[PDB]
Amino acid sequence: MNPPPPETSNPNKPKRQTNQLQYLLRVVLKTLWKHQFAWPFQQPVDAVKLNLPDYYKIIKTPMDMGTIKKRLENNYYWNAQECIQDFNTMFTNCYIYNKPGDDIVLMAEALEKLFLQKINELPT
Repeated sequence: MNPPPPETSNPNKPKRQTNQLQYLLRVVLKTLWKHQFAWPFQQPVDAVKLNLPDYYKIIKTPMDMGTIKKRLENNYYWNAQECIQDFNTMFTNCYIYNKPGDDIVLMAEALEKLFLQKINELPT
């Protein structure tokens, strides 16, 4: 069945709020979240509901935008790079599990293109 979702808080990790982290939530995450293709990426993959018996045999580092959103809201990220890495992991997992030309892969591709355009404008 499904694993616990990724951690979204770490009480032993200090917290800080920077312009880059704020931009990642209010601009990058929010724009992708509202995209027409966002829903499959808004929460952890549910292999039980979707009937994907080998998903968590193939994907050992799951990631999703619901987790990313909560991490940003909880100030889980100290470095902007941590958040960028999570988005990258989310897209890469989709490309690993699925096949070229699948609907979900085309959706990931569109979201990744938009992600790159938005992180291009990340403030200094």
